[PDB]
Amino acid sequence: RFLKVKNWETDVVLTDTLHLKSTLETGCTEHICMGSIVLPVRTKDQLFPLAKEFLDQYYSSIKRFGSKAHMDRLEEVNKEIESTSTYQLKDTELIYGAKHAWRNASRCVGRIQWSKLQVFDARDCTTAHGMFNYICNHVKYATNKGNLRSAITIFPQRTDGKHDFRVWNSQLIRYAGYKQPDGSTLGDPANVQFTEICIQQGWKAPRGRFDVLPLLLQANGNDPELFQIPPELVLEVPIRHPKFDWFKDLGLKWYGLPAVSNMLLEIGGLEFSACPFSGWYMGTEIGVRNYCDNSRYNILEEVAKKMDLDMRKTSSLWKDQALVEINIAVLYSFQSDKVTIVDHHSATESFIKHMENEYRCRGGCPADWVWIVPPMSGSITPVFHQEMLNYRLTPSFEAQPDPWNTHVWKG
Amino acid sequence: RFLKVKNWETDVVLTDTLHLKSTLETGCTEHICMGSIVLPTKDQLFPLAKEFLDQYYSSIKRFGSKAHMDRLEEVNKEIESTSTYQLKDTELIYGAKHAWRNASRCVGRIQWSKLQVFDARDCTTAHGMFNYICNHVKYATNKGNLRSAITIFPQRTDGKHDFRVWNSQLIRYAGYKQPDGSTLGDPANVQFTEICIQQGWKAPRGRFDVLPLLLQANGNDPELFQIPPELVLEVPIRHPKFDWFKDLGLKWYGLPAVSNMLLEIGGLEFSACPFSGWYMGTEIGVRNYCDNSRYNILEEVAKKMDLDMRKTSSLWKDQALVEINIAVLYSFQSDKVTIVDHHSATESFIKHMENEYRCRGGCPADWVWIVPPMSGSITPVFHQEMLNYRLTPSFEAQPDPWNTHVW
Ligand code: HEM
Ligand code: HEM
Ligand SMILES: Cc1cc(N)nc(C[C@@H]2CNC[C@@H]2OCCNCCc2cccc(F)c2)c1
Ligand SMILES: Cc1cc(N)nc(C[C@@H]2CNC[C@@H]2OCCNCCc2cccc(F)c2)c1
Ligand SMILES: C[C@H](O)[C@H](O)[C@H]1CNc2nc(N)[nH]c(=O)c2N1
Ligand SMILES: C[C@H](O)[C@H](O)[C@H]1CNc2nc(N)[nH]c(=O)c2N1
Repeated sequence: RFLKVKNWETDVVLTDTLHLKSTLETGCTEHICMGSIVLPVRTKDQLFPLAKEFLDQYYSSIKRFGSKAHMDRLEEVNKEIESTSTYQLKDTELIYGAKHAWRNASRCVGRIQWSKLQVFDARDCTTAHGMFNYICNHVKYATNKGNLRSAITIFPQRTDGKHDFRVWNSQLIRYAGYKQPDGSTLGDPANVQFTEICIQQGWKAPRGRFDVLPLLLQANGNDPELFQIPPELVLEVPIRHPKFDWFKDLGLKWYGLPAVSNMLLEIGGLEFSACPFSGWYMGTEIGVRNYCDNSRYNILEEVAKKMDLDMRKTSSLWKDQALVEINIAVLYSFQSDKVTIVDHHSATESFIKHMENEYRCRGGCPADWVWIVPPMSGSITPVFHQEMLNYRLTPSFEAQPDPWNTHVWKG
Repeated sequence: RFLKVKNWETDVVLTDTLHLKSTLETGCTEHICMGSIVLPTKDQLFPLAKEFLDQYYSSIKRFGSKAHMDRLEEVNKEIESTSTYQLKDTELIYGAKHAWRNASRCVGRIQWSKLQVFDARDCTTAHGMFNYICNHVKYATNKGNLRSAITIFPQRTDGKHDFRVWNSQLIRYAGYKQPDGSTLGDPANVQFTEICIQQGWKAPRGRFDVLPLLLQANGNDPELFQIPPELVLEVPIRHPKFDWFKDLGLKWYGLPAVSNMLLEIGGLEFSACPFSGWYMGTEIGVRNYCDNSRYNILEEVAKKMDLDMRKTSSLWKDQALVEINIAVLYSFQSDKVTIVDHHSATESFIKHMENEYRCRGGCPADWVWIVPPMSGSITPVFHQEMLNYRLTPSFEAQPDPWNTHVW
C-alpha cells in the first residue's frame, strides 16, 4: 500500500512505503487522534523475533542479506538467547543501532545529521565513578571548544531490570531550580524536584540563578552517587544583544551542549536505559522555551520592560516583540563565541531536504509535526506547510519513567 | 476508555469522556498518526436521525418524554415515505450551533452559543441565494461590530439538486496569472478567478479585486453576482510606528465567511451553508500576507525596515512578521472592526475547554490548527494536550464544485 503527504506551499506530493515496517502502536486509533499527547522485562519468547528483525535490517544495510555471515550471526544470537536469555551486540551493530534510533526519532528536526554520530561504547562500565569518567569524556569530546560534535555514550543494557544503569539527570548539563518559601523560584523552575533530590543526597547548593547541577549516577541497579562535572568542561555563553546594550545586564547565560540523558535506547529488543546523547542547539529551544515559558525563566516581562513596549494590551504584540529580540540575542551570542548553534529557519529547511531525500532512499521519514514545527514563527518556516506521517520504527529512543519513582533504595 | 489531558504549563489534568460518543473516523490508526494531514439511504439515515434527535431532546431536558417519542416516530414515517425528512427550526438552530461546537479546528468556539441562524431552506434560485447572502453579509458585518451567523440553503436530495456557493469564502480577492511569470493579487484564487472570467466576469485586473459570487441553486448551473461594494467593509493597512507601511498598498476585508463547507445535521446534508464570525489577527498578517504561496510580503517589508537580510539568523523574517501583525491589529482597531489577537483568542479557548470538560465531559480539539501560526509556545494552547475526534453535527470539507458539476 501507499500513503501520500502533500506540501501546501509547494504542491510537491510524496509517497510513504516505510510505514509498512512499523509494528509499534502510536496511541491514536480510528476514533481518536492523540498526536498532541506528550506521553501516549522481556521473555526469550519475545526477544529472538526482535533480534531477528533488527539483524535482518543491519544485514540488508551492509548488503549482506542472506550471507553466511548473516545466517551464522542469527544462529549465534539464537544460541546466546536460548543459553543466557539475552545477547550482546557487536560493536558494528551498536553503532548502527544508535544511528538508526536517531534517524527514526520522529520528533527530531535535526536528523540530516543522523549518519555523523560519534558512538561511545561504555558497555564495559561497572560503577557510578566509571560512568562519571565516561560522561566527562563525552562532554569534553562533544563540546570540542565550541565546535560541537554529536555523540552518544552507551552503558550496559537492562538485564533483569533490577540492575539498571541510569543517569538520574534529565540532561547532562542543566541549571538548578530552587523553590523559595515566598513561593517564587530561583534558577530554572523545571529542575526544582531533581535539585531537591541532589541536595538531599548531600550536594552543597550554591543557590544562584545558574548553578550547574551535579551528575547523579546509578550503576548496576545500585543507589546513585553524586559527582560534579569539571567546571572547565562546562562551556557556557553569556547572552547579549547586537543593538541592545542593556541586554547583558539582564544577567542571562546558557550552556552550549544540549545532552539528553533520560531516554531509553531500544536496539534488537535490547534496552539501553542510560544512553546520554548530544548535538547542538537550535536557538529557539533556549530563546523561546527555556527563557520564555511561563514555567521556566519567564523573562518576557522583564525584557519588554527594558524595551519600553506598550504592555497594557496583549494586542500591542509586546510579547511577540520581546520574544524575537531574545532569540536574536541567543543566536548573536553563540555565533560571537563560536559555539555551534542553528536558527530555526535554517534547521527547518535542512529538515525538509533531509525528509525528501529519506522518501527517495528509504520510502519515508516519520515526523511528529507538533514537535518539528518551532515554538515561534511557525508558518514562516517550511515545516508548517508539510504534511507528515508519524510512526514508530526501531531502533528507537523512548521516554522512560523517572528513576526516583521506581528505584528500590539499598541504603 | 477514559482519557486524560494534561496542561504542561499549569499541571492541570482534565478527563475526557465525550469521545466515546464519537462517530466519524479520524484518519489515524494504531500504526500511523495523520494528525498533520489536511484532508485525512433509508436504512443509513434513520439511525443518524435518531442519534441526533436523542441528543437534542436530551439538551432540552426532555429525554424519553412523549414529545421526544412522538418526533422520533414522525421522522421515521417521513423517511420511510419520502426518502428524507425535514428539521424543525429549533432542531436546525441547535444543529448549526452544535456543528460549530464540534469544530475541532476552531479556536473561536467560546462563542458557539451566540450563532445567528438564517433559515434559507425556502430558497429556490441563485438570485434568491444572492439576496440571502447579501443579507447575511450586512447583518454579520454590522458597521464593524461583527456578529457570528450562518445561512442554510436547502439540504441535499438526490445529490443532483445541490445548492452550492462556489467561492471558498463570501469575500475573497481575485488571482490573475501574469505575462510577467508572477501573480497579481491572491495566488490562492487563480483557478476560481479563471472560472469566473470563463463564466463572463469583467475582471478589473487589480490586486484587491473583490470576487463575484458563483451561486448554484437546485443543482443547476451557477450564476454570477457582485456583492454590493457598500456591503464589503474593507480595512486599509497602516502601522502605529511606521509611516511608510501604508505605501505598501495593503488592505483586508473585515468579514471572514467560510462558504465551501458542508453541514451535517442528523444525517441530512446542507452543502451551501456559509458562516462567518470574525478574524483572529494572525489569519491575515501571518498567513494571508506572509505565506510564500499567498501575498508573500515578507521580503518587501523587511527592506523598508532595513534589516540585515544577508542571513536567516538575524531573524529578519521574524522581525518583519511581528510588525506586519501589529499593523493588522492596529488598523482593524482604528477602524473599529472587531478582530481578536492570538493571545486573547487562545486564552479564551483554554477557558472554553475547561468549561466544556466540566460541562460536556470534553472538547474535541485539533492542536495543529489551534496553535497560532506565530509565537506558538507563548500562547497557552501550545502547552495544552488536546484530543481530536469527530462528533456530529459537523462541518465537513467537500470537493470543489467544478471538479464535480456537469453543465
Ligand atoms: C545536530 C544536533 C541536533 C539538533 C539541532 C536537534 C534538534 C532537536 C530538537 C529542537 C528537538 C525537540 C526540542 C525539544 O523540545 O526538546 C529534538 C528532539 C529529539 N532529538 Fe534531536 N537534535 C539534534 C541531535 C540529536 C541527537 C544527536 C540525537 C541522538 C542521537 C537526537 C535525538 C532526539 C530525540 C530522541 C528527540 C525527541 C526528544 C524527546 O522526546 O524529549 N537529536 N531534536
Ligand atoms: C467568531 C469568532 C471566530 C474565530 C475567532 C474563529 C477562529 C478560527 C480559526 C483561527 C480557525 C483556523 C482555520 C484557519 O486558520 O483557516 C477556524 C476554523 C474553523 N472555524 Fe472558527 N472562528 C470564529 C467563528 C466561527 C463560526 C461562526 C463558525 C461556524 C459557524 C466557525 C467554525 C469553524 C470551522 C468549521 C473551522 C475549520 C475550517 C476548515 O477546516 O478550513 N468559526 N476558526
Ligand atoms: C514529559 C517529557 C516527555 C518527553 N518525551 N520529553 C520531555 C523533554 C522535554 C520536551 N521539551 C522540553 C524538554 O526537552 C528538553 C530536552 N530537549 C533537547 C532535544 C535536543 C536538541 C538538540 C540536540 C539534542 F541532542 C537534543 C519531557
Ligand atoms: C483544502 C482546504 C481544506 C480546508 N479544510 N480548509 C481550507 C482553507 C484554508 C486552510 N486554512 C486557511 C484557509 O482557509 C481560509 C480561512 N479560514 C477561516 C476560518 C474562520 C476564521 C474565523 C471566522 C470564520 F467564520 C472562519 C482549504
Ligand atoms: C501538548 C503539546 O504536545 C506539548 O506542549 C508539546 C508541543 N510541542 C512541543 N515541541 C517541542 N519541540 N518540545 C515540546 O516540549 C513540545 N511540547
Ligand atoms: C500540514 C499542516 O497540516 C498544515 O500546514 C496546516 C497546519 N495548521 C494549520 N492551522 C490552521 N489554523 N490553518 C491552516 O491552514 C493550517 N495548515
